[PDB]
Amino acid sequence: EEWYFGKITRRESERLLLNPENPRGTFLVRESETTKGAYCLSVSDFDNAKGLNVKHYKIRKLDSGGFYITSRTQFSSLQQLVAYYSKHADGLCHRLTNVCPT
Ligand SMILES: CN(CCCC1CCCCC1)C(=O)[C@H](CCC(=O)O)NC(=O)N(CC(=O)O)Cc1ccc(OP(=O)(O)O)cc1
Repeated sequence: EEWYFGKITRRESERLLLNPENPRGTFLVRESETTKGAYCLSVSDFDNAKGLNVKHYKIRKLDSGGFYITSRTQFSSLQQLVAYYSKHADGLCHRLTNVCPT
């Protein structure tokens, strides 16, 4: 749905995400530019060394089966992946909050 930005670049996704109006955990999903066949979760975060920043998480997919950031926490679809990380961070920088406007 709405959060799937497709073939958007890393840099453009960082420019969209970095808007100060975006709360922590504003996100998108896109393709990986560098890993082909893979996806990325791009997430806004904040620390006080750097302020506003973005984290990117590689999404992989085992061949005949699950989508994953870490290999024991798998999901059958990208939908399930994102719906999970919106309930809990589970190791992520932040829980997923806002879909990115863009
Ligand atoms: C899968 N994990 C490892 C950690 C996963 C956690 C999840 C919670 C539970 C415990 C394990 C990653 O993905 C990490 C996540 C953030 C981080 O740990 O810092 N990110 C990463 O390794 N990056 C590469 C780098 O630093 O070289 C950043 C990056 C840059 C461009 C990009 O985009 P693209 O794919 O289009 O090139 C995609 C990624």
